[PDB]
Amino acid sequence: KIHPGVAMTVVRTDEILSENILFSSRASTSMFIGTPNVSRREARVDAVTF
Amino acid sequence: KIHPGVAMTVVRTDEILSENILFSSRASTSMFIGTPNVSRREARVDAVTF
Repeated sequence: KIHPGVAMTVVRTDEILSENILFSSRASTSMFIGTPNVSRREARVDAVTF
Repeated sequence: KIHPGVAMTVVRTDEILSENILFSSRASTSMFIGTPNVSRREARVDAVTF
């Protein structure tokens, strides 16, 4: 327990799982939502996948 | 052509084409015929394989 001639300043990161709050004012963005396309992918005899 | 100390027991399995007869009484198995369905498998540029 002899103190050396230097001084150490120990640095560490700390990962913290926080819980944010999101505000967004009335009519902030504007969405142009279109009618979706449907495409029959799996032409199976057991079950069809659209 | 002098006998060794042992003998042998030669085992062959011999196949036979046999014409069979199958009896099966009426209402043996009940069936459910599903409707047949088509689907393309190998859609080659030369010829589509259904």
